[PDB]
Amino acid sequence: GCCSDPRCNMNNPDYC
Repeated sequence: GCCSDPRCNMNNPDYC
């Protein structure tokens, strides 16, 4: 999953 993107992280904590 996104490991370098906080936007992705914020929206989907299931990814990395």
